[PDB]
Amino acid sequence: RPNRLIVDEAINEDNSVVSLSQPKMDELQLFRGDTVLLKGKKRREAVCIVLSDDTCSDEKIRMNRVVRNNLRVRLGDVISIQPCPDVKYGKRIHVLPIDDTVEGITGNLFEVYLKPYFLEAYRPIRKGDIFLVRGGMRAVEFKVVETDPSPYCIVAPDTVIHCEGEPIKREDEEESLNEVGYDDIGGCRKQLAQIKEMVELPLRHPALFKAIGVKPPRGILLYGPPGTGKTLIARAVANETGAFFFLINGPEIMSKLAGESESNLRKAFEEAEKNAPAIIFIDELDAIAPKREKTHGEVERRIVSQLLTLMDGLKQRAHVIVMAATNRPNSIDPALRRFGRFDREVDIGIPDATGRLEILQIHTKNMKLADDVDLEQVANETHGHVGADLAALCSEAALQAIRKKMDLIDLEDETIDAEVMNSLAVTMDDFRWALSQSNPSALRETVVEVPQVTWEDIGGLEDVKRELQELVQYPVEHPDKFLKFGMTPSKGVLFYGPPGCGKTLLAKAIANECQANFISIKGPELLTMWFGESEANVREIFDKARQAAPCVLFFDELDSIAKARGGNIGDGGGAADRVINQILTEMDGMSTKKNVFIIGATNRPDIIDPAILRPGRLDQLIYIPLPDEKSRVAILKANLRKSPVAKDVDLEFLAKMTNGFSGADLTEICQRACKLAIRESIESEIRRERERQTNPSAMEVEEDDPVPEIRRDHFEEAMRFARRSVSDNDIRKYEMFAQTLQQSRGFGSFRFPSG
Amino acid sequence: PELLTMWFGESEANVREIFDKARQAAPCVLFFDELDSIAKARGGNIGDGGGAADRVINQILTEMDGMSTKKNVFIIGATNRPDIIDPAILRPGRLDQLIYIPLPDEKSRVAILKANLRKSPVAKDVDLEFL
Ligand SMILES: Nc1ncnc2c1ncn2[C@@H]1O[C@H](COP(=O)(O)OP(=O)(O)O)[C@@H](O)[C@H]1O
Ligand SMILES: Nc1ncnc2c1ncn2[C@@H]1O[C@H](COP(=O)(O)OP(=O)(O)O)[C@@H](O)[C@H]1O
Repeated sequence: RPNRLIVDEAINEDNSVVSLSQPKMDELQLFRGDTVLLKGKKRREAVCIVLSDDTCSDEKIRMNRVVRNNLRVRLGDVISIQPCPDVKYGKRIHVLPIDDTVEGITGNLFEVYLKPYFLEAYRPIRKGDIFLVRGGMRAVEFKVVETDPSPYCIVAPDTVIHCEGEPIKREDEEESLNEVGYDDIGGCRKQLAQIKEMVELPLRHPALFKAIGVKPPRGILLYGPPGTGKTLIARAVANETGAFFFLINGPEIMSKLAGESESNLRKAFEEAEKNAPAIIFIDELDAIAPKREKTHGEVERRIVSQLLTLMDGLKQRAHVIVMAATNRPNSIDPALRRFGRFDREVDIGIPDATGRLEILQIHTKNMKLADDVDLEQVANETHGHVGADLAALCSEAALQAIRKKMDLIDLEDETIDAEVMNSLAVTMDDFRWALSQSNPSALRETVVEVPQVTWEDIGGLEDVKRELQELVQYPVEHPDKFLKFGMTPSKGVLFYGPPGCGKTLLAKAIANECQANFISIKGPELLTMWFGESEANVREIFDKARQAAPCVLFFDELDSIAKARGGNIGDGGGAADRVINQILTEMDGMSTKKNVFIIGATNRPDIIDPAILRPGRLDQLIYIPLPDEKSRVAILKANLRKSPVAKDVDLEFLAKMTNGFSGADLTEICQRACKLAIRESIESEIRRERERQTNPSAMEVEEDDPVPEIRRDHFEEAMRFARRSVSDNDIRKYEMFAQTLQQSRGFGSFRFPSG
Repeated sequence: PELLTMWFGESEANVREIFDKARQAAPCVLFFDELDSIAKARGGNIGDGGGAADRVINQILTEMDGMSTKKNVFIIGATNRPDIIDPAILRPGRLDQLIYIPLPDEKSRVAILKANLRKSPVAKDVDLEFL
């Protein structure tokens, strides 16, 4: 039967769209905009409008949430689709709002909600369905109770709409909305895919795999900083697959007077095991099963042992699945990782860059943003925030917007009419004000992300690009030839050269091109884990790097310890041995199959430990020279993209004139150019202001006080105070080391001996 | 690296269980690599691991002298800087015989080139004598 299709998550959020692949339209002779009739479970029915979309597969149908609840089906089931061309324009429509959606509106719902939603839409509806309308601050659902003709009709301008009456009370099998689905999660695509991979099958079809016989998972650990939304993920999964989500809180089991805590745990487990595909969620696991030495009393030991024995006693059952949420995966008791207990660990990292954009677009759904709002700019500016912080920021912005216009009713016991409340355009000013007075929470957290620097930010280093390409991209692209030819791929690369230049940009660019996460460790951190402890930090950072493969670990300023202990200070050498031994050991213990590179940059190469430069460790050495002439003009071109231009002075002339400079110096010069431009513009504005205060209305209209374009004179002023950052002696020393390492490589070719 | 790590504290335990594990799983050939690293890290601008150095060497020596000939446990130590090793090691009963490994020459070079020449893709290739 080539008519049925399996439902799937959609992208278009309109209430009357479906996404079919073009071969399906070719097979079923389906046009665009036709009316199709959809049959599903429970003998429910609805109509929709076909839209073209190539992303979905041929056997797969994409559809939104309102129609999915209309059909009383969940994702992964089957529906029947057909053309339905006999529908004609309706005559009259009777709609009635739901009781638990309009609490406190008391206004003309027809002019507020129905009129824009039904405008020039031609949305076909069927009697008995429910559709959701976005509005001022809330969402209102209407259940169409009567239409002419029945059951099918199409919206036309000359149709009768009745929106008066006692709101209908909620149904039972309606699958109440406002419950979190898959659209309420953003910035967690990969981890959500991983969770859905191993939980969908044992929950949707429970008997089939058991008949086959496999070991289904019996525990999933979700660990991450608080506020990232782990409970949201668990609740969304439970409400989507179909289960009996039974949360048990952390402190609630500790507040009970001793004896009945174990009784509560036992009752919870025995209740959850009977309701069939159940999903228990132990929130705040570390509160009841902490590290062993933390516990002092005896009730904690009894509670922990009770939990462990219940977990071991869970044998198959009705496919009950337990998930526990913790803060960091080293605080729980180590005994809760044996096989059979919690064994699969899935992390939920802090959203970065784009993820903040999706979170903000999810939260700023109901509110009517003004056209000047740039959500992308706010997302780019704000970092160190988690989901809860963004929600609080949006709420504070809404309240700031609503307070300055408190002349609305302030007296009427009946709540505000939707009319004025729909005339609130939250602007950029409110968002900036709310952002100003808000303290973040993440802050000091290691950031794992994809850097956005392209291979155009740098201009020179043409052959170093080739070397890095060979070292990095090929092993993950064509492993077959490497494994056949016999070589083990290189695991480390060490950079060395004059300070500044472009090491960090090279690392970020290669991480971007290879499309893998980037983790940076600075010298200050190395010394921080050099004056006190030395072991914990290295273990945790390497574990984090390994778990997020692929990634490009970076060790900036590896020579800092050698510089520090090379002076009068001679006591921290033991910790230096500690740090170097940790780095050596957890490079030696890394399996070559895992794709985790290591890159280190040193200003002074000679004084570093020669034990590192051994096979199986950082081996390849790449020399990074000082850019000269032709590279420098590209450096300037890359730097001065900014926003203004320099159409007057020639870049090539200053490239020729400034030979022997590092990139940092050129960026400094370009920055002082902007500083001079800002000074001149601001002093011009001040002069213009005072010349109005001398004579009121001196100029009715203003002019272009110095145009945002960096002139030549600013360039000369900024260039007059120029610096030669590096002296020649370091250049000779680096060249001497280069020729010394090259002198071991000396030989006078061949003649094809013994052909 | 592990030997250098076990200076700072844990200078008794780790040696104890490694020797115990070597003894219980007899026969075995215990291997100590980079034995000169002790005094190599000892010498420098720090001079603070010297107590750690002597304690590690002394647990090694005490456990070595406690061996019994009944168990076939063989100890081999390797180093590349012999002039710096503590002389107390070189006594009868402890590590005594000294064997010098010279650089490969002629037939040794051919043999190692052949040994490294297994691979899957060697094709038919050419002579290795001249290399
Ligand atoms: N896509 C999202 N990602 C992360 N957090 C979100 C997202 N959408 C909403 N949130 C916020 O997460 C909060 C719930 O998370 P919470 O249960 O506190 O996690 P935890 O309890 O682990 O800190 C909600 O109040 C919501 O504002
Ligand atoms: N295309 C480029 N070539 C060389 N240097 C550049 C280029 N673009 C920017 N720079 C400058 O080079 C500097 C790199 O120095 P930095 O990353 O701080 O330390 P490191 O010495 O480890 O690279 C940056 O501050 C940046 O301003």
